[PDB]
Amino acid sequence: SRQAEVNIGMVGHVDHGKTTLTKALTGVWTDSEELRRGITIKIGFADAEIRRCPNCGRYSTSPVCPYCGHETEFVRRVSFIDAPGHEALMTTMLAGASLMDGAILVIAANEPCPRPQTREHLMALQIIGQKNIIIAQNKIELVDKEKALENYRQIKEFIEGTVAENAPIIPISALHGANIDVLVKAIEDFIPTPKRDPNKPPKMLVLRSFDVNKPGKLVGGVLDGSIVQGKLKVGDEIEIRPGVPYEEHGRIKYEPITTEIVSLQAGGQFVEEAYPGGLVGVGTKLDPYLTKGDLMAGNVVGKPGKLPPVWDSLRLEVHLLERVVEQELKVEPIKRKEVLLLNVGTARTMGLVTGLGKDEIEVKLQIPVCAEPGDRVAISRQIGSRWRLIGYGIIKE
Ligand SMILES: Nc1nc2c(ncn2[C@@H]2O[C@H](COP(=O)(O)OP(=O)(O)NP(=O)(O)O)[C@@H](O)[C@H]2O)c(=O)[nH]1
Ligand SMILES: [Mg+2]
Ligand SMILES: [Zn+2]
Repeated sequence: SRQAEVNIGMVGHVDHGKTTLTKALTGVWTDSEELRRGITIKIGFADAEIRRCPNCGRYSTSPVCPYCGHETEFVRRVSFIDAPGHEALMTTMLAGASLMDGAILVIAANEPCPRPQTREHLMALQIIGQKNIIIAQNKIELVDKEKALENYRQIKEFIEGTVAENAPIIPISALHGANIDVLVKAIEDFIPTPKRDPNKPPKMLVLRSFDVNKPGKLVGGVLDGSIVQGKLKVGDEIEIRPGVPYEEHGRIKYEPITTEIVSLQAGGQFVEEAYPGGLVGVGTKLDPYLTKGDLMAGNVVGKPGKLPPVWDSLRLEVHLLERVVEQELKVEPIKRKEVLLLNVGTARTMGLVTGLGKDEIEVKLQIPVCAEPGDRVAISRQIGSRWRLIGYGIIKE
């Protein structure tokens, strides 16, 4: 029960310090681990153990207090989430809000607030309703007291009326590890572990799938992912949707598959039960041939008879983005016949617009997806030679 309890998204404009701050909190100064990153949504996890020193009472993420040297006491393990680049981060938030429990918005003190990407990240948090926010006013050592206060006022102006209006603004130097203890304390006070109902039907979004048996006992396929509801236990019988692809009359169909959990890895150790928070590795009895090479990435795991429906096509209530991040801002209306890229949970599929409606579109999916009515779907359009997020859609019945 010491695995990560909450996922904290790291957001903020490019180079404002997200990665440096993550490293300051996790204690990583070497190293790669990029091999476990998602491939649909490029999400990565970095765990840290929050501890409190009995002597000076200050918080840190190390077994030994950085301030007095005394041994600290375990408080809680958390996981910090990231994605490579602005677009990947925006897509992650819009498609996988269920994967975040809070966020640290990193704002550089030596640049006017808010920068373009800073505005869009807050916009995404606003859209998904994520209010457990902490603001890290980074690179504070690079500015004088006057400019630091001015930057502070700009941040206050910026967050007023938003989901971050009640967020603490913590001046720090992620690079030099200055005032980090105050930030760690803020994580405890502003991003508390939610009161989750461990008895709701389990649901895990698969991020990756492998065959962990050496090149060449032969162990079953492994599924790595995020539990977003309920819990998983060794011995549990589980169903995976959409499932295994097969051909019928020259077309591709998917068959949900059932298996059993043999092992569970979470927080760097094998456990008998896993929960929301951090990455969870699920050992199954599945033939490794079915999980090898991420064949099940994007699938959903649950208990038999308690999984969301599978869709071959989606009816979406569409909400186009009011973006500010090279011209090409004005988002052109979605047209019938257009092929868009959709991200829902950890699933990714191209979609053909087959019909238009009032603030709604009908899309035929290249690959079926497992999702619930009401779930949010990130919508991207290929502009030139790359995919750009243009909005999001809500699955309708
Ligand atoms: N002087 C100073 N430089 C800092 C501080 N924090 C980060 N930097 C520097 O700012 C640069 C970018 O930091 P980085 O953590 O990579 O930023 P990021 O937000 O993760 N970048 P990206 O959005 O591209 O992933 C690096 O050169 C880093 O060392 C700080 O407190 N002081
Ligand atoms: Mg970074
Ligand atoms: Zn101490």
